[PDB]
Amino acid sequence: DKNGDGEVSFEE
Repeated sequence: DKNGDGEVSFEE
């Protein structure tokens, strides 16, 4: 998904 930190950060 996209979050910013959750998913290996970096707005993944």
